[PDB]
Amino acid sequence: PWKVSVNVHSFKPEELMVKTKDGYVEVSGKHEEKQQEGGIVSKNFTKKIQLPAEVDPVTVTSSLSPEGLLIIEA
Amino acid sequence: PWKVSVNVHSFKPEELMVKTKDGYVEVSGKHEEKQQEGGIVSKNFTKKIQLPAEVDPVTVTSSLSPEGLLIIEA
Repeated sequence: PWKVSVNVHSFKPEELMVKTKDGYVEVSGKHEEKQQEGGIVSKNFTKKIQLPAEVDPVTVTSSLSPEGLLIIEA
Repeated sequence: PWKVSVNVHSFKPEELMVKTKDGYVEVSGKHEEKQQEGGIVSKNFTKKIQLPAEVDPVTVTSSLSPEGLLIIEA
C-alpha cells in the first residue's frame, strides 16, 4: 500500500491536526507554554503531502503507530 | 551562559532562518521539493524563543554546533 510515516518528534498527539482537500493532506502541530523566565514559548510545524493522482478527493486514512508516528495513507 | 539548542531534524542549514526583534527570537525552516508522483512536497517549522528579560533588543548570537544543532544564546 501507499503510506507516509510522519515523525512528529516532541509534539503531543493532542496537538496534531490533519487537513485534507483536493488530493492534498496537510499535517501540522501546535504547542505553546509559559516560560516566564524565557525559553521556547511556542512551536509549530507543517507538512504538505501530495496524494497519488488516482485517489478521490477527501479520501484519506490517518492513525498513530505504536511508536507514535502519524501514518498517512490513501 | 544562557543557551537554547534547537534540533532542526532533516532541515538543511541553508533552509533555516533566524529572526529577532524586541526580546524574541524566532527560528524557522522551509523545505520544498518535486515528488511528481506524490509524497511530502513541502514542510516547515517555527519556534518562538523568549529571551531573558534583561537582554537588550536585537542582541542575540546564533551558530551551528558540530552535530548540526542551532545554538541560540544571548
